[PDB]
Amino acid sequence: MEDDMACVKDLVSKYLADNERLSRQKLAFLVQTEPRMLLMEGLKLLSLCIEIDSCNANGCEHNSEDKSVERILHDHGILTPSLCFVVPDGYKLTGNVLILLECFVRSSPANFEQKYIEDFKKLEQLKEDLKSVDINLIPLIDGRTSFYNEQIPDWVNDKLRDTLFSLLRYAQESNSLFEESEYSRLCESLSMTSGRLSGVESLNVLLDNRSSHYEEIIASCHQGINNKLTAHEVKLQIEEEYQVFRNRLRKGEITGQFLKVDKSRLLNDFNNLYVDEVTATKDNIEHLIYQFKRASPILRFLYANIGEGNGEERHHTIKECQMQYWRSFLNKVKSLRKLLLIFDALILLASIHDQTRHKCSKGWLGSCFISVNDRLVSLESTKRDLEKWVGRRQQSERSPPDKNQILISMFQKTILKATAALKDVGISVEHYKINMEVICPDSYDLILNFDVSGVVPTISYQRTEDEKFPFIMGGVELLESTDLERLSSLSLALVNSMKTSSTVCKEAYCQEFLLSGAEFQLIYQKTGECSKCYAINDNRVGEICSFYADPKRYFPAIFSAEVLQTTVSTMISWVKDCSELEEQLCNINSLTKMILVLILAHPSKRSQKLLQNLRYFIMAYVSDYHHKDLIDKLREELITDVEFLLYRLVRALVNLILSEDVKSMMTNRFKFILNISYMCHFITKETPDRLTDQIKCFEKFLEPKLEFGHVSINPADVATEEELDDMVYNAKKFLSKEGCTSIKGPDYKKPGVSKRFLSLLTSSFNNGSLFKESEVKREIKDPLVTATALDLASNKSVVVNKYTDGSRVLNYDFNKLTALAVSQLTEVFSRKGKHLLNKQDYDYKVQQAMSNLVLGADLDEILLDGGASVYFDQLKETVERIIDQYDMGRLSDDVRISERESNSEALSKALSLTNCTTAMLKNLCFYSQESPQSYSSTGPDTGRLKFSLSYKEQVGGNRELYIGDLRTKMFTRLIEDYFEALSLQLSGSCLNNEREFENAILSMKLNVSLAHVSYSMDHSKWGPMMCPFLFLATLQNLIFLSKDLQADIKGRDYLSTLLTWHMHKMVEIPFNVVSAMMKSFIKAQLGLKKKTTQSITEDFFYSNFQIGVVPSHVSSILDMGQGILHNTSDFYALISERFINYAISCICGGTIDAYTSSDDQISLFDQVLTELMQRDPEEFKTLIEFHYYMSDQLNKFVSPKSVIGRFVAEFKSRFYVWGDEVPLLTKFVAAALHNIKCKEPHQLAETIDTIIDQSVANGVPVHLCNLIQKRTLSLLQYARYPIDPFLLNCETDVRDWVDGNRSYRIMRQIERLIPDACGRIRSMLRKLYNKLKTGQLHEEFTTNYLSSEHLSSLSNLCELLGVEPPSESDLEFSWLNLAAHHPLRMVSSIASGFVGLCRTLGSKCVRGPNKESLYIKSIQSLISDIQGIEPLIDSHGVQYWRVPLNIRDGNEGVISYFRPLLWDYMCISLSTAIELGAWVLGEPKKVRVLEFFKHNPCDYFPLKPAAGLNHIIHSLRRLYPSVFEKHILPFMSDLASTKMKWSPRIKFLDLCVALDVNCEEHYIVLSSELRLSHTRTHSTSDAVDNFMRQIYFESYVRSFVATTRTLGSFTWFPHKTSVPEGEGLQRLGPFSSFVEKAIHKGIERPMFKHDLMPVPLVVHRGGLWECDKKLASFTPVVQDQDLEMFVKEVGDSSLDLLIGALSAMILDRLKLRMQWSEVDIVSMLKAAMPSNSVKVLNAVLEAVDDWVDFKGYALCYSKSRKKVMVHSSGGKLRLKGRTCEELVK
Ligand SMILES: [Mg+2]
Ligand SMILES: [Zn+2]
Repeated sequence: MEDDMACVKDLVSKYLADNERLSRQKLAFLVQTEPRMLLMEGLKLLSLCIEIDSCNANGCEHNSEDKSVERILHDHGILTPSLCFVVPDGYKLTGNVLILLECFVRSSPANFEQKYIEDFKKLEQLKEDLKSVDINLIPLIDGRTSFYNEQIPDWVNDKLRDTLFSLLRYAQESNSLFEESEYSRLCESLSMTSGRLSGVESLNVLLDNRSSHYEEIIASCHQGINNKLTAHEVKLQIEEEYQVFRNRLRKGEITGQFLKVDKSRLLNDFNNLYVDEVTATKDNIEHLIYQFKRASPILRFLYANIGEGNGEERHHTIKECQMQYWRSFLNKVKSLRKLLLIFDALILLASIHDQTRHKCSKGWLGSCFISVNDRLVSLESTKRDLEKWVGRRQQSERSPPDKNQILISMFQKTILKATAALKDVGISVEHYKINMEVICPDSYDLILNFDVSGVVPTISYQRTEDEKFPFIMGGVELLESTDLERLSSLSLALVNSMKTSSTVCKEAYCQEFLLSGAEFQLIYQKTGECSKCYAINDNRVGEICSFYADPKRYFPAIFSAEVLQTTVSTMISWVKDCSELEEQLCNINSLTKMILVLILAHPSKRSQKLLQNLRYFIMAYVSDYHHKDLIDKLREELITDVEFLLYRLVRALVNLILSEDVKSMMTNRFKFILNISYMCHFITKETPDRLTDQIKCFEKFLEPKLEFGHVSINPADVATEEELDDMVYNAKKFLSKEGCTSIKGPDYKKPGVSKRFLSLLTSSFNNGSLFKESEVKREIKDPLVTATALDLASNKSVVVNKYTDGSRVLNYDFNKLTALAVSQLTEVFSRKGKHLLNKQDYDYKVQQAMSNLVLGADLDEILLDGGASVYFDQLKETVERIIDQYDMGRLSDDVRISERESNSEALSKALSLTNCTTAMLKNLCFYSQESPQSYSSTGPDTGRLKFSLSYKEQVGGNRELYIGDLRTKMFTRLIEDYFEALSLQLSGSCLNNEREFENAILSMKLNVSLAHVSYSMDHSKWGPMMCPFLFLATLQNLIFLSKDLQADIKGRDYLSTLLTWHMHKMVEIPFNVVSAMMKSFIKAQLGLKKKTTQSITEDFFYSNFQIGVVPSHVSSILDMGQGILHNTSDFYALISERFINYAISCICGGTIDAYTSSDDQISLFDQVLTELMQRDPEEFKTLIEFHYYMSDQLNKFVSPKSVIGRFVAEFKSRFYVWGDEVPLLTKFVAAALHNIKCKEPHQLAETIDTIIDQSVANGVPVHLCNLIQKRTLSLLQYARYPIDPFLLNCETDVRDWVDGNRSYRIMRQIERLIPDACGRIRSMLRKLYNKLKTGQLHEEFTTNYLSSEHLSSLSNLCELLGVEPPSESDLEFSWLNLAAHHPLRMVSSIASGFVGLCRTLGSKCVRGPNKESLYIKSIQSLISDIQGIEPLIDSHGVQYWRVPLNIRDGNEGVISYFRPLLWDYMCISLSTAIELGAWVLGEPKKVRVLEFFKHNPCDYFPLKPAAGLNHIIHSLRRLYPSVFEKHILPFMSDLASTKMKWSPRIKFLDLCVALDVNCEEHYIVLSSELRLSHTRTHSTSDAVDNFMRQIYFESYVRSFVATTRTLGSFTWFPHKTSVPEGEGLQRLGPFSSFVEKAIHKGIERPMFKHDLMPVPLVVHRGGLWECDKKLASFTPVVQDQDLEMFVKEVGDSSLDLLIGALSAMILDRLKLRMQWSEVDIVSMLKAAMPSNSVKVLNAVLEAVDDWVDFKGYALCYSKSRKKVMVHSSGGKLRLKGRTCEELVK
């Protein structure tokens, strides 16, 4: 701690600015040693700096020696009788008036105002005495809320504050020094405020251990460049480069790289794309449909001819047998945690009785049957075990009873046990209709006397059995919609197959499903979720099919039978008017369907990619130029005998639509093919297998970092010599690319940058030649001036390091790993390896030997003969010497070198070791116990920056993911925020800003409308080809602030340090990758497997495996964070593209505009270039080529999927054409299908609502939306959850979505249920709203009827408004609301989520009155047993109940849930009418007068919907202080030292807030549906005048000085917000120039007389005054309500204040001849002062002495009579030449 005071003494000696006024306290503090002394002196020093700065900023000389105002005046030459001793903190005199001052710091509005009021009273209590010497006092007060002074660099400031706070925390000293009050005040005084800066400057509190390495790096990145060229040499450089490039290209020495599109050649190249196994050139539709319906066993089963033998049994599905009830009962009671045989015999005899009564053949499959737990039960072993068990039972009895009696007696015990066990909570027994006659007299014999017959089915995993199909091949037709529901039922069976638990021939499982009267059984043999074999069976044939599907990946087909049909129908409807296409429409109507079914039968990644890659082809077919390497990118791979059929289908369809016979409609065909391409979303975005996916990522990551040749395996925490050597070497190499003036010429697709072009770019930026005029008038401010960390809490994972000693581990223990690998492989082998030609053929011997080795003589030679001799010996040695140390439990995690943790856990752990218990950034990485002290050029002292690898799913390919630890994320946030703030300055980016994207859309539309050229660009390998070194090398040569060179130099060093920190990172290799590589090495060492590939990433591992060390971490120079350094990369891209456009415009005579986000980009050409395209094609082509080459020279490549055209534009997947519009009808549907989760069923609803709302606004017709909502409701019903009207509304129209919101739709549904009751309610609500908008009652219902029992609220409201209340046969309606007292208890993939939801909503999940646990069935029973309540079900399924109010009481148990419907309807309707407009409360007028017409399906029509914060904040701080201070001040505010005591109020808004605490840029619709809908019948000037009236009102209560701190301290003020140059400058009178010249520049000084066209100004009542003279004035207009608020707030306690103020206002507004006729007085006084207006009336009217006009009268004062006289024609009394009468007699 001594070091603390030492270093802070050094700081305060050094960085304190020279001023003899600080010398005294400087010394007095720089000498003490006792802590308390240091605390006192230091705090006094800080307060001294504060008061000095304040007195400077106000203009009052500093009272230094702490004189007394008595002395201050008497040594100034005046007489003072006697005063109370006061000490001022500054003062000034001006003639006969005086100015004092006092300042302090408080950081809490509660403990703020106290000092304020205390000081004000301390000053007035002296003014009262001063008044008798003819001297005016003006009590100024100032209230700064932060110790951030001005004579001190702020980082020194907090470095002092925190060390003081720490030293002060001596427990014994703190206790035996003071009490808790001042202790608590001080600790919250050193609060570690976020300050006014970034937080990177704090780097100056560490040791700068930079060395020659950093010097070398900087000098190298700064050597050959020249960032000084004038604006005249750049053009010369460019023109010479262009000349050389053009000339050297014409001779055919550089490659073309761009073709011109010829449609026939494109179609040819697409046709024979796979021409090595698709041996054909043109296929026929008939053979296609032929072999389609027979390809795969699933497809074969779908279309076959089943269900023809259907007689009465097709109708015998409802006449249920007792076996069903008994099985359901057994399954329900089983969950209530030998007996299996009891269940078998029970169900068996139940089926026996059912067969003797009606011969129902159900639940029987050949010679087996399903008993309880989805298990298929055989026959013979059941009877065998039952006989042996009854024999053992009777034997143990005899060691007379016959087995029959034993069996008939062993039922009742368990039956009663079950009937009692279920009766723990709720459900009765009388609902499960189970006839007790099951126990027949001759039970045991009749069970022993029952055999059956049939066929025994069995799964087939061998082939040659799936070629003799029982039924006929093709029976169904495509036009119908029959196959879809077959698919639905089959998929439902598959998903349900995941339900079975472990449950622990021999074993099997079965799941039945019905199909058009028939019944089938899907059987399998292993639980859990993983690919396996299934088999379909029936009780008439056997093994219809067998296949190898996967449980999940089959969700999107459930219950979606009509959705897909309507999809295909409305898709075909697009192209049906092309005459040339008519005679083949039927053909099309087939193909589409087929494709869809295929993509839903077998989902697979390869089909997804194949379908996706078609969008680029169709985009190219319409363009003008394209990249020559395009086609080769669309030829990835294909494997099985299904995808080829898909390729042929899509080829036929493409040739059919795009054939060279058509001219009619290109737009519709474009839209059709594009929507076909977007069908890829229907499949899944998950992964087939995880491990084999976790290797392709590593391959992606490692390969480009070997061709460059820079890899450093296993770096250490302290950098050695060789690493730094090669680092500088590679940094030197990177900057040595060349081209176009050389021998070998340019080489494309190689990472690096050329010095010439880099110097050109930097020098071009440093001339202002890249700035638009609107950007050059606004000088670039330094980004250091502006930080919650909760943003970092976004659920992401965080790595946690691992320590063994004072050091941390960064290596995989080699010897420990091979033991784990060998144990794992013997584990996987010993349970499977005995299933081949065993007994020493070639390989069983070796695995058996080395497996017996680990589990606790010829074979030796037979193994070691092949040279695998010494390796085996050393392996045995190491494994036997490592196993002694211990298991599979210890080494399982020791070899692991890291582990993961959630995001909030680590944040809490870190917060527990600091002083500020909040979330600040600069506080968390710089001042804490675990914070570094010194830093080199390779990171801080605690080690270098570390990341870890993972992958991320996506549609199409996959993305990489780097995960760091806490410190790395901290240090990264700073760079990110710096570059983001810097990039906001310039125009063109679209990554974060919105309005830029809007402008991009507008420009795209405008460009397309005129057939101008457009260029759609996407860059390839944006991640692994950038590097932090490039951003560093381009930063050192940049100069933002050209005026001053003193801080930019200071700022850039920090960022150089941080980028250099990033440059030396360390990326960890995952675990499974290492383990798999080790296994493969061990296997291939002896010779066991294929040994064919040996790819580039295996020898890398092997060359280190066979020499000991294992690769653990990898460092290099050639990779930025893939998804880390976004903002900086975006900045670089923006600069680069602007420069390239500048160059191109310099060469030719055109002009280009650009828009970019991070790597996607769109470029719009101009008139001259479009014209040139048609004159000289060669010139245009060579311009494009030059653009390619130039862009390559700056490390920015171009992907072969970029296009140039005149027909279509594209940017961020938002296409555009001329006239028409392009909806992505398939993407949104596929999104909405599989988008359910496991939450409260009242949240899935709102999620689906948001999705459908977003989809309607793009072109999907509402019919599909209704169908989708109905599908979701059916999905809910399948889980047996009662539907209430507050879930969804499957009846919407277009005006419901365009105008209304969720509440409106629900209100509309309720209206639809029960009309003729809502009528009177709307009628009452009309008048209620009309009376509330003027504030008539405004108090009662919000406190009683919105609070008390709403049993008679409506009655009171209707009688209060005088309208007939609702009739009695209305208040019976209700709706069963579960979760009435507490919410429901609910504590990876999509299917698992659905299954979990189903299982959750089947157990105890409702909270009782206080605390219980009940089912849902039990509540059904309870509500059903009462015989007076009648439910009501709608056509869609919505339930609602009717309960009579006579029985509303007496039975308060079950009735505790039901709620009355009309009450909720009224509440919702009122709240909505508040939120939306008032037009809602009209009546629903529907239109139906229309004649049918030809509705062109491609005809759209845009639409826009029909839509003061200061007042909200005012009301919050005025009404709810506790909630306000903790939720608005820390969020974004500092307004503790701000006044608001004169501001208008609103009653409507007030009661709205009281209730609330009590209780979409366009639309694109079809005009075919804007015709069929419903209808419903029927600031800034404010802010400026608010400020003006605030000032005017305060001017009369007292006197206050006019300065930059007095005015800005108020609340109504335009504090440099979004305000133009002249907005309210007319409404400022004598105050216009000051705000601009002083406040709106950042200048803190008082206002002088030279500020109206050396004494400061004084604001008096209305007019401005100097020392005893008035210069000017100002007076806005007043209202009745404003005067009411005035006399409210001023006339509360005192009276003479109100009298004087009113008299003065009347006087000074009369002598200007202003008019008072706009308002009243007497009624105003009464309405304002409801009890004492008379005496104040007399007082004011006696003060004045004249006449005053008002709202329809005029009064005056009399003196002969001491009363007031009204001017009136009926009076007689004389008063100032006017007739008058009295007021009140
Ligand atoms: Mg793009
Ligand atoms: Zn039956």
